[PDB]
Amino acid sequence: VPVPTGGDDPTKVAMLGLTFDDVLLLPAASDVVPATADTSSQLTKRIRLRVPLVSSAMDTVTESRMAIAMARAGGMGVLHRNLPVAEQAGQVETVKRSQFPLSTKDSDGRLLVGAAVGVGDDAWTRAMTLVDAGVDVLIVDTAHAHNRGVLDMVSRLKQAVGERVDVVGGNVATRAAAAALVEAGADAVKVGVGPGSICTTRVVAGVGAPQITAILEAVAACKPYGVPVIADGGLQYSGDIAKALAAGASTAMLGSLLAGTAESPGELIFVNGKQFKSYRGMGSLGAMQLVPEGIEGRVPFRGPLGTVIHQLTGGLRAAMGYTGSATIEQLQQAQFVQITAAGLKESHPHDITMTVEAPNYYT
Amino acid sequence: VPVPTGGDDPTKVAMLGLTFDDVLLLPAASDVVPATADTSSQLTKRIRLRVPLVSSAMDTVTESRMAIAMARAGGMGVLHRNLPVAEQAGQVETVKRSQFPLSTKDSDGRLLVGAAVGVGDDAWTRAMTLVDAGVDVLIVDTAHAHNRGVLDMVSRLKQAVGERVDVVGGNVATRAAAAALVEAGADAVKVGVGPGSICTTRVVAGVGAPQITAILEAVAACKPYGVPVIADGGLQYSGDIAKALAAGASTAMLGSLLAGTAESPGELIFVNGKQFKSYRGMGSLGAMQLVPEGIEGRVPFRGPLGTVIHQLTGGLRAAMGYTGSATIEQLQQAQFVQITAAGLKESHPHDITMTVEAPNYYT
Amino acid sequence: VPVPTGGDDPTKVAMLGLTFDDVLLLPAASDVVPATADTSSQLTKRIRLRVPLVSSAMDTVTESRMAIAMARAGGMGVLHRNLPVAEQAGQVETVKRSQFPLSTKDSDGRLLVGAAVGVGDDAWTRAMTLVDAGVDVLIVDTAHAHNRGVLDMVSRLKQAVGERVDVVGGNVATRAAAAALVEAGADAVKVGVGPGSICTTRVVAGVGAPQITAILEAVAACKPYGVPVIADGGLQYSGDIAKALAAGASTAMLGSLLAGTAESPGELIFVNGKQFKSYRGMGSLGAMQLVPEGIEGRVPFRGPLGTVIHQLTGGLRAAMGYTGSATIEQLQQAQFVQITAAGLKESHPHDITMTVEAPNYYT
Amino acid sequence: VPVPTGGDDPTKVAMLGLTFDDVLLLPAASDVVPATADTSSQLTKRIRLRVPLVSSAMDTVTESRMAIAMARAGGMGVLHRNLPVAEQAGQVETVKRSQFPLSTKDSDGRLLVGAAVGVGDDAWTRAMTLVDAGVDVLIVDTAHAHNRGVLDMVSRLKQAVGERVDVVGGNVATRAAAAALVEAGADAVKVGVGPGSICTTRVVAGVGAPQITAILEAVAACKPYGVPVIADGGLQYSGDIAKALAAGASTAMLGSLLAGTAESPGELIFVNGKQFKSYRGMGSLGAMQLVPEGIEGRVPFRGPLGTVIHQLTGGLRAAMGYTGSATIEQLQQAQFVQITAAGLKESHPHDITMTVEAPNYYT
Amino acid sequence: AKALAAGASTAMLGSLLAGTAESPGELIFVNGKQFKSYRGMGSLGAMQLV
Ligand SMILES: NC(=O)c1ccc[n+]([C@@H]2O[C@H](COP(=O)([O-])OP(=O)(O)OC[C@H]3O[C@@H](n4cnc5c(N)ncnc54)[C@H](O)[C@@H]3O)[C@@H](O)[C@H]2O)c1
Ligand SMILES: NC(=O)c1ccc[n+]([C@@H]2O[C@H](COP(=O)([O-])OP(=O)(O)OC[C@H]3O[C@@H](n4cnc5c(N)ncnc54)[C@H](O)[C@@H]3O)[C@@H](O)[C@H]2O)c1
Ligand SMILES: NC(=O)c1ccc[n+]([C@@H]2O[C@H](COP(=O)([O-])OP(=O)(O)OC[C@H]3O[C@@H](n4cnc5c(N)ncnc54)[C@H](O)[C@@H]3O)[C@@H](O)[C@H]2O)c1
Ligand SMILES: NC(=O)c1ccc[n+]([C@@H]2O[C@H](COP(=O)([O-])OP(=O)(O)OC[C@H]3O[C@@H](n4cnc5c(N)ncnc54)[C@H](O)[C@@H]3O)[C@@H](O)[C@H]2O)c1
Ligand SMILES: *c1nc2c(ncn2[C@@H]2O[C@H](COP(=O)(O)O)[C@@H](O)[C@H]2O)c(=O)[nH]1
Ligand SMILES: *c1nc2c(ncn2[C@@H]2O[C@H](COP(=O)(O)O)[C@@H](O)[C@H]2O)c(=O)[nH]1
Ligand SMILES: *c1nc2c(ncn2[C@@H]2O[C@H](COP(=O)(O)O)[C@@H](O)[C@H]2O)c(=O)[nH]1
Ligand SMILES: *c1nc2c(ncn2[C@@H]2O[C@H](COP(=O)(O)O)[C@@H](O)[C@H]2O)c(=O)[nH]1
Ligand SMILES: *c1nc2c(ncn2[C@@H]2O[C@H](COP(=O)(O)O)[C@@H](O)[C@H]2O)c(=O)[nH]1
Ligand SMILES: [K+]
Ligand SMILES: [K+]
Ligand SMILES: [K+]
Ligand SMILES: [K+]
Repeated sequence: VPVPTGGDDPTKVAMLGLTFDDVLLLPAASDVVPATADTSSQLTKRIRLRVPLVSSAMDTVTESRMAIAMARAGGMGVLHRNLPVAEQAGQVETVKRSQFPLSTKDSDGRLLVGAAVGVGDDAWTRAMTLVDAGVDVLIVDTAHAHNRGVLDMVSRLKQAVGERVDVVGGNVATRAAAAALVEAGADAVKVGVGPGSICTTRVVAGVGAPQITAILEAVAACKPYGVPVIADGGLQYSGDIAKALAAGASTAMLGSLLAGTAESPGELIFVNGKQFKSYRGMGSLGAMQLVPEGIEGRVPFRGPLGTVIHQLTGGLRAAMGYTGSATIEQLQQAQFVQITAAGLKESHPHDITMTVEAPNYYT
Repeated sequence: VPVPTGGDDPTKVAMLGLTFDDVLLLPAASDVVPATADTSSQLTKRIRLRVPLVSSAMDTVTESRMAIAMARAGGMGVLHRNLPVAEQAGQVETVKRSQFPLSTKDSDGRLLVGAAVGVGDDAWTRAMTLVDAGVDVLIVDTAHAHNRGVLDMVSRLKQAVGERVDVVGGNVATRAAAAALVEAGADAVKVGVGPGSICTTRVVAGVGAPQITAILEAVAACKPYGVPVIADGGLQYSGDIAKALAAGASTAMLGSLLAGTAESPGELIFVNGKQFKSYRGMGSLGAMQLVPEGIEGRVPFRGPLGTVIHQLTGGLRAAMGYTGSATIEQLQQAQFVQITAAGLKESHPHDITMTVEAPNYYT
Repeated sequence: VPVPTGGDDPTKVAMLGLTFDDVLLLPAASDVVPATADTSSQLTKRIRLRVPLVSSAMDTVTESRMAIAMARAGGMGVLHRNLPVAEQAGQVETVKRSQFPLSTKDSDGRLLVGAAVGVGDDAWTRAMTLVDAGVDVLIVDTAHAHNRGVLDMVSRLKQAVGERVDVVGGNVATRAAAAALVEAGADAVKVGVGPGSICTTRVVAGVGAPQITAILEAVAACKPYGVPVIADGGLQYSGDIAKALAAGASTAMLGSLLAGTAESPGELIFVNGKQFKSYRGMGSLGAMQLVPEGIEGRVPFRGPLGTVIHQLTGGLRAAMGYTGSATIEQLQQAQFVQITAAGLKESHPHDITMTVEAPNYYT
Repeated sequence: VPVPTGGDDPTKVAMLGLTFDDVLLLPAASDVVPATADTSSQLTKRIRLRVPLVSSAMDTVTESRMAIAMARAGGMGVLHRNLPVAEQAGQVETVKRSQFPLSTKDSDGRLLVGAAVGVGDDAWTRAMTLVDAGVDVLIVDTAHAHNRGVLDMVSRLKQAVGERVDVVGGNVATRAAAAALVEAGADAVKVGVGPGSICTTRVVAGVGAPQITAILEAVAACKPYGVPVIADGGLQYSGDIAKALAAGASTAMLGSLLAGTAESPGELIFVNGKQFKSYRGMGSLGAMQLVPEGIEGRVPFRGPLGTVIHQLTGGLRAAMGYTGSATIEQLQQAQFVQITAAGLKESHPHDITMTVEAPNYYT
Repeated sequence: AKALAAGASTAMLGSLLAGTAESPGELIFVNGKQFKSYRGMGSLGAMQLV
C-alpha cells in the first residue's frame, strides 16, 4: 500500500536524477572522421558559435582579456558584474575595439562579447549602459530564474532592447522553470542549480538537481520553441561536454576548466613549487562583500587558453566520431547507457601507477 | 518466481530506505525573498517556536546555559536526565527564573524549557517533581517508543498532568509506532532510531531505519491527527534541516551541531593547537555508568551559539526561497529528487583546493 | 526488446543479492526486555544450544581449549581436520573428559563437541575414528556441497552412524543445493560460499552469493522439512548475527571474531607495541601445504573468549528487544529495510573523533 | 508521465550496464573435478586453443618472445603494429621458425601467431606482407569497428586472403556493431570500448559500455552464426576471466596481467627497491608519436609467463568446478547474481591485515 | 669555491652534471617529475663481486 520509499504520495520523490558520471555515450554506426566533424552550434536564436563553449561570468574567470581570447578561439566570454557599471562598459568597449580563423564576429567585423546583469533598477541602469556600449548578449544571471522578478526582468529587457541584443535567462533545473523562461521571451535558457565545483548550495540549502536529468527536462520544454540550452557548471572533462551536448544542450559554460589559464584575471601563486591561481564562487563571502553559497580555493595553472580549448574540442570531435554525428544537431540525438559505481572506476584508468600526466587527463 | 532479493515472501524486505544524502529539494516557482520567509513552526499541538530547532537531551549538550540560550534564540532546550532529580528541578527553576525578539516565552513571559524523563516509578517521581518546578514540556526519552512500557508512561503522564504540560513521545522509525504513540495521547512524536552521529545501535543490534523514509512514514500517521513530528539525529548541515522539514517534520533536534558551542557544558580541550570539547552518546559506557550503544568523542569548538543558529536559519531561509515556501507548512509540500553516489559528490565542492573554511561549510 | 542488463535471456542475471551491510532490522511492537530474552536455538534436529554460536573449524580458531570454552559458554566448537586422525581423536577425547550454567552437555553430563571431516575413504576412516571417540556431530566441511561426492558422503554417514551422531552438510549458496542436502539426509545445512573475511574464492574463481540472499534461499528449502541452517562466514558485528538469525538461520558460525581470543591456538605477536595473533584460511597456501582460495593475516588480540561471547549475546538480546522477539523462532520472522551507501554511513558513527574504543565497537 | 530519468523519450537512456565487479557466478550441481575440467575453446571458427587466453597487441606487451611463450602455454599472441612493416614480418618469421604439451600449432607443426593491422592502403600492404610471411590470423585493430572503413577493410581482407588466414574484427560495444561485423565476414568479434586499464576514452570522449553487458549484447548477435567472441580489456583477476567466459565470450585478451612478466618487451625498472616495467596504451601520446586516448604507467614485475598462465587457468578450473561445467561451452550457460557495493567488499578479503601476498591475490 | 680556495686547481663534477640533457641515458618519469640514472663505476651494475 505505501510507496516503496515511504509515505503514500508517489510524487513526493519525483524522479531519479543522473549526473555526468552516471552515463556513458553509446557508439553508433559512423561515417565521421573526428577531424571532419562540424562543432558549430547556436548560442542563441540569432548567434552561432564555431566552438560551443562560453566562459563563466565570474570575477576570477572572465574579464576583457579572457573574452577576447575566447572570441578568437571560436567561443564567447561573459563579463562578470562584480565591478562597477562604468568599468563593465569599459571592458565591453575594450573587447569591441580589439591568425584566428574561428573568431566570432558581428556584422561590423568586431568580436562578440556578452555581459551579465542582475535584477532591479540598478540592474536596469547597468543593462542600459552596457547596451549603449555595444554589447551583443545580456545574461540575466541569478541563482534561481523561476523567481517572479527574474522573469519580469527578462520580459522588460526583451520589450526594451530585444531588437538590438539577445537576452539569456538564468539558471533553471526543472521543465516548468524553462517553460516559464521561454514564455517570458528568453532567447536562451541556462541550466544548472548547484553542480558548480565551487558551489555549496546543495549543502547549505539542500536544493539542486543532477545536471543530466536537468538538461533533459529543460530541453523537453525548450526544443519545441527553438530556444537553445546552455549547460552551466559541473564540467570537468571533454567527455562531460560531449555528454552535455548529447543530452540536448546547445552550448556549455565552463568555470574551473578555464580559471587556471593565463587569460583569466589574477596573479600566479606558488605552493610547494607548483603553480596555481585563485578561483572562487560569486556567492562566496569574499566575492559578495551573510549566508554564502560558494567557497574560495585555487586551481592548478594550465597555461594558454588556446591549448585547453584545443584539447576540449579534440575530445568533443572524438565523441562525435564515435557516435557518428556529423553536426552538434546530430549529436543531440545520441543515446546513453547508465552505469554503476563499478562502471565508473572501470571507465577511469585503474590498476596502474601513472608516470606522467597526459595533456587531456590530470591526476 | 521468487522474490528478486531472495525467498518467497515479498514483505520480508519491505521497503527501500532513503536518508538525507540520497535526496535533493527541487526548485519551484517562487515569490519569496529569503529575508522575508517565516520560519515559525509547531513544536507541539500547543507550543509554537519562532525557530524550529530544539537542543538534544544529552549530558554534553543541554543544561541551564544551553537551554537559556536556545530559548533566547527562538528555539528550545531539553534538559538531560543523567543528573539527580533535585538538580534537574533546580535547572528548570534556573531557566524559568532567567535584545532577544525571537525569545520563546510562556503566558507569564518566562523562557520555555523542556525536561527528559525515563520509564518506571522513579521516572514518575522525576516527572512530578519537574512539573511542580514549572517545566513546559516533558519528553518521554527512550530508544524504543514502541515498547509497551513507554506507551503506558505516555498515557499516564497525559492522564495526570495533561492540562498542565505537553508530553512528547520517544523515538520511532515506523508508521505503526507513530500511530501507537498518537493513540497513547502524545502531543508530539520524535522520529529516529540509530541515525545519531554518536550511535552504534545500527551496528551493535542491527536495528534502525533511514531518516528521510522514517520521517515520511511517521508523518503519514501523524499528520491526519495534527500531531507534530520532531526529526532527531543525523543532521550535519542546514540543508539537512531543510530536507527534514520538507519531508513533513515540524521541528528538528540537534546534537553534535550544538555540542561544540560555548554554551554547552564541558571544558575546552586543546589538541595539536586546536580547540575541541567532549561529546558522547547517552548510551555510551561512560555516560550510562553493560552493552553500550554509543561512543565517546570530541567535536571542534565553534564559538557562540547565536552565530551557529543564525547560519542554520540562513540556510533554511535560502531553501524556503528556492522552493517558493512562505511558511514551514508550505515547505512541508516541496518535492524531492533522488540522487546517486555520483550526484552526492557533485553536490559538494569538488576538484578544488579550498583555501579557507566557509562559515556555513566546514572541511 | 532486450533485457535491461543485456541479452535476450531474463534468467541470465537471476537476482539481486543482498549482504549484511545492505539491510537493517525494522523495530516492531515489543513487550520484551533484553535481559529476559531467550537466546536458545537448534544447532541440529536433535541438539539445542543455549547460545546460538559455533566456532569455525579452522586451525587458527578451534582446538581442545577453544572447544571447551565454547561449550562452557553455551555454544559449541568444531575441531579442525588439518591435524592427523589420531590427534583429532585425542582432542575429541580431551574435550569429552573435561561456574558455567549455560554449558552444553550430552546425556552423560559431558561437554558437546563437533568434528570436521572431508570426502573420500580417508575421510571415512577419520569419521569412524571420531565416532568411536565419542564425537557428537560430524561436519562434512567442504567449499562446494552441491558436488555429487559430498552428497554421497553425507548419505553414507547418515546410513552408517546416523543414530549415534548428527551429520551437517557443507557450504551451499542456493536453494537447490540446500534441497539436495536435505534430500541426502543432512541434519543441518551450512550456508555461505565466499563471504569469509579471509576468502578469495569470489576473486580467484568469481563464484559466490551474498550472504543474506543465500540464507533466505536456503531457508526457503530447509524450513518445510525442519532442517536448521548455520550462517557461516562474513560476520563482523553482533548486529550481523542478529540479521543472520532474522533472515531465517538457526545458528551462526564465527571465524575472525574468535581468532583473537586467548583460547584460540597460536602464540601472541607484537607489532608496533600492539598485540595480534595469526589467522589464515584453510584454503590458504600455508594451510594446504597449488591454487589457493584464502590468505594469511593477523587479527588484534581481544582477551578471553567469555567477554567476547557476552558482548555478542548482549547485542543479540538488544536486537531481540527491539524486534519484540521473545525467542529466536520469533526473531526469525522479523522484517528488513534495504538501505543505500548513504544509509550505511549514517548507521555507523560519523563526524566525530572517537576518543576511546567501545567494548563492542572497535576502531 | 515523464521518463523517471528525465525527458519524454524512453529510449534516451537505453539500458543499465554491468561490469565484472557487479556480478558473481552462482554455484550449481557439479560432478566436475577442477583437475579434470577442459579449458579448450574456439578462438576463431577454425582455431581452437587449449588455453582461452590471448595477449594484447601492444608495444609494451607482445613481441616475438611473448608470442612464443603464449603459444607454448596453450594460447596465442598478437604482434603489435607500432613497428615498421618489415620488422613485424620479421617477428612473424621468428615466431614461426621457433616440454610443452599444450602448445598450439598449425598443420605444419609450427607455432600459431597473429598480427594486427589498421585501416587503409598502407594497412593493406602491411596485411599482404604479413600473410606472405605466414601469419595465422589478422586482427583489424581499431577503437571503433562500427566505422564504415573498418567494415570495408574486414570485407576486403576476407575477399582477398580469406582461405589462407582468419580475420578478427576490432572492438565493438553494441549488438548492432557485432551484427555488422558478422555481416562483413568476420571470423571473430573483439568486444570492449574503453574498459582497458590504461584507457581514457570514457573520460576524454565519454563513450563506452560496461564490459559484461557489452559481451552479452555481442553474443546475442554472434552466437546464432557460430562467430566467437573475444572479451578485450578490463580483466584483473582469474575470476574476471571466468565471468567473461560465462557471459558468452569464447576467449579473453589480456593486457596489464601480462605486461609485468619476463617475456614482455622492455627493460626492468627499480622504484624504492621494487621491480616494475613500463605499460602504456597505444593511444597514449608517447606511443602514437594530438588528442591522446591512453596514459603511460608501469606495473609490478611478476616473473615468468608460465606461472601467471598457470594461476589464471587454475582459477578458471576452480570456477568450472563450482558451476559444474565440464567444457567452456557448458560454462557459457552459467548464471549470474547481481551484487551491490557492499557485496563487492564482502567478496574481497576484509577486516584482516594480510601479512604475505598470495600467488593469485595481490595487495 | 671552497675546493679552489683550499689549493686545488680544478674540480671534477659527477651528480651535478649527471642530470643534464647532454649526459648519456634516457629520461625517466616518477610521480610526474623527470629524473635520469646515475650509478657509481664501482656499482654492481657497472662492474658487470664486492
Ligand atoms: N579499445 C579501445 O577502446 C581503444 C581506444 C583507443 C585506442 N585503442 C587502441 O589504440 C590503437 C589505435 O586505435 P585507433 O583506432 O585510434 O587507430 P587509428 O588512428 O589507426 O584508427 C583506425 C580507424 O578506427 C576508426 N576510428 C577510431 N577512432 C574513431 C573515432 N573516435 N571515431 C570514428 N572512427 C574512429 C577510423 O575508421 C580509423 O580509420 C589500437 O591498438 C587500439 O586497440 C583502443
Ligand atoms: N548557479 C547557481 O546555482 C548559483 C548559486 C549561487 C550563486 N550563483 C552566482 O552568484 C551570483 C549571485 O547570485 P544571486 O542570484 O544570489 O544574486 P543576487 O543576490 O543578485 O540575486 C538575484 C535574484 O535572484 C533571485 N534569487 C537568488 N537566490 C534566491 C533564492 N534562494 N530564493 C529566491 N530567489 C532567489 C532573487 O530574485 C534575487 O533578486 C551570480 O553570478 C550567480 O550566477 C549561482
Ligand atoms: N534514539 C536512539 O536511537 C537512541 C539509541 C540509544 C540510546 N539513546 C538515548 O540513550 C538514553 C537511554 O535510552 P534507553 O532507552 O536505552 O534507556 P533506558 O535503559 O532507561 O530504557 C528506557 C526504556 O526504553 C525501552 N527500551 C530501550 N531499549 C530497548 C530495547 N532494545 N528493547 C526494548 N525496549 C527497549 C524499555 O522499555 C526501557 O525500560 C536516552 O537519552 C536515549 O535518547 C537513543
Ligand atoms: N566456505 C567456503 O567458501 C570455503 C572456500 C574455500 C575453502 N574452504 C574451507 O577450506 C577447507 C577445504 O575446502 P575444500 O573444499 O577445498 O577441500 P577438499 O579439497 O577436501 O574438497 C572437498 C570436496 O569439495 C568439493 N569441492 C571443493 N571445491 C570444489 C570445486 N572448486 N569444484 C568442485 N568441487 C569442489 C569436491 O567434491 C571435493 O571432493 C574446508 O575447511 C573448507 O571449509 C571454505
Ligand atoms: C554556486 N554556483 C556558483 C557560484 N558562482 C558561480 N556559480 C556557478 O557555477 C558555474 C561554474 O561551475 P564550474 O563547475 O566551476 O564550471 C558558474 O558558471 C555559475 O553558474 C556560487 O557561489 N555557488
Ligand atoms: C544512539 N543515539 C543516541 C545516543 N544518545 C543520544 N542519541 C540520539 O542521538 C541524537 C543526536 O544525534 P546527532 O547526530 O548527534 O545530532 C540525540 O538527540 C538522541 O536522540 C546513544 O548513545 N546512541
Ligand atoms: C574461504 N573461506 C574459508 C577458508 N577457510 C575457511 N573459510 C570459511 O570462512 C569462515 C570464517 O569466516 P569469518 O568471516 O572469518 O567468520 C569459516 O567458517 C569457513 O567457512 C578459505 O580458505 N577461503
Ligand atoms: C584505451 N584502450 C586501449 C588503448 N590501447 C590499447 N587499449 C585496449 O586495452 C586493452 C588492454 O586492457 P587491459 O585492461 O590493460 O587488459 C587492449 O587489448 C586494447 O584493446 C588506449 O590507448 N586506450
Ligand atoms: C665511489 N666513488 C666513485 C665511484 N665511481 C666513481 N666515483 C668517484 O666519484 C666521483 C663523482 O662524485 P660526485 O660526488 O657524484 O660528484 C667520480 O669522479 C669518481 O672519482 C664508485 O663506484 N664509488
Ligand atoms: K579505462
Ligand atoms: K557543487
Ligand atoms: K549512527
Ligand atoms: K571474502
